Amino acid sequence: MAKKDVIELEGTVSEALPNAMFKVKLENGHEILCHISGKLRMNFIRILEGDKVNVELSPYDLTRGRITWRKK
Repeated sequence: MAKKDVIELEGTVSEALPNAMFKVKLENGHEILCHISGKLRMNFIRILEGDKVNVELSPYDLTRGRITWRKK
């Protein structure tokens, strides 16, 4: 009733913009938009651009992803 996975990749936050979102650059040289999830939010974190993070891309559009896990 709901089969669907995602592409977990690593990316470095290149910039941080309002709306609880930020820009991330992949080692491939490309860049993608990412949004924060409610999980890492519960952990209560405050990451700042320039930090590496894991980017989760959605099969709905490899143009946007989301950060749900940043290095310790």
